[PDB]
Amino acid sequence: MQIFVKTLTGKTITLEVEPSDTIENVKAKIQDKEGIPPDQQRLIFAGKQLEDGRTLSDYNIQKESTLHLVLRLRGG
Amino acid sequence: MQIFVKTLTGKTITLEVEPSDTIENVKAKIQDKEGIPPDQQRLIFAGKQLEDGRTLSDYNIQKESTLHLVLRLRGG
Repeated sequence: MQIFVKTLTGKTITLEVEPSDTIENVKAKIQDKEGIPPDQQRLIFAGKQLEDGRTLSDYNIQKESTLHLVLRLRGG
Repeated sequence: MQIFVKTLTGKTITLEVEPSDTIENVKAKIQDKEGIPPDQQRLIFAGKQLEDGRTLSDYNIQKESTLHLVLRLRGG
């Protein structure tokens, strides 16, 4: 299925995912598509910071849901 | 698995480790990779000075955890 990911510049990308994808899977797909290291990605859905071991379905992410991607440097 | 090690200059390295590695193993790997004598290394995780005979798992060090490396000369 397709989901959308929205950045702070307004840009929106489409990703191919399954409900069983974990957040780490999604970050890996953003790496593949956009070249962003997973450690520089912060994903948000429904006002929650998304955790690497939980699935899209755990957060109620569905076909055509929109996540937010914020880039950060590693805190250290 | 991979862990990160952060220095006081801000530099971060990646190391290949196992949960069963001891701290002495980790210092040996920093020697191999970066040429720092073990006696010049101080490792910190979770606000604890790490001791050469304990394992990564003993300190709750996990995949993608970040340790801190401080260089010191030998006290004597």
